Amino acid sequence: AGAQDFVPHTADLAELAAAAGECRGCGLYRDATQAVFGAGGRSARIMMIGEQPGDKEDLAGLPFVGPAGRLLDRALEAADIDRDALYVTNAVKHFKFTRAAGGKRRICKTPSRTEVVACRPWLIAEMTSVEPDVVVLLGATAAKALLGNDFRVTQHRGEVLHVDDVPGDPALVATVHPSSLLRGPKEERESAFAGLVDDLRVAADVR
Ligand code: SF4
Repeated sequence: AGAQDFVPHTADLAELAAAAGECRGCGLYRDATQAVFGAGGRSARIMMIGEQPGDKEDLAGLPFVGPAGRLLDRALEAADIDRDALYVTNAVKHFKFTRAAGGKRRICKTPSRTEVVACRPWLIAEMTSVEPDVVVLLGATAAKALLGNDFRVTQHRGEVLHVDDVPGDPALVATVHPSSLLRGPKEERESAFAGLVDDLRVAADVR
């Protein structure tokens, strides 16, 4: 059942994170430095979920510490959301990567659907533990983990969604991943930043 047996029977986030350090639910634990669990407390009303820890996250032991995390910090501030009141995590908790000759960083490789399904028990334990009012899904992998493998982030922008098989029926808001707004023509990046702010504001408004 993937990571299921590695998940202990607790809602204590420090205990879950320690256990995630021992997970072998898929092959990704082998080459990753460490498991990167979510950060934040169980009082959090807003949960945010990216794809996976990237290069910086793999070594920091924390989510959203890179350029993508800093852009998200700028978006959250513009949306009047405090990052300390958020629970932030990723669909899979081990960095999947390769290197290219001459590169300046390790390159993220897309988790397969199998890896996403294997690791989802941790996501479920996190949601059980935090009981968020709203889940922001940042990018396609995270959105598909909860909304199904055919889901298209691009076709449901700014929509409050609810699926039946999700812990605590929280509202779900699927949006672009902060990494997508780092490059491109200035006017498209600025339009996209506004869209992300809008989606974050939709999520924060959820009753
Ligand atoms: S990615 Fe998830 S399921 Fe795979 S080894 Fe890491 S914690 Fe376990």
